[PDB]
Amino acid sequence: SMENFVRTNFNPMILERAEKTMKEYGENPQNEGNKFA
Repeated sequence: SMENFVRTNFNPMILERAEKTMKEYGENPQNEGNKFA
């Protein structure tokens, strides 16, 4: 998983913020791995 990678490297508050601005975008963290990085 490209999504799983992202959990390790990035801290709490960015992980949180990243998914938020990703649902706004219209897509879930799973469907887009490289775009979540």
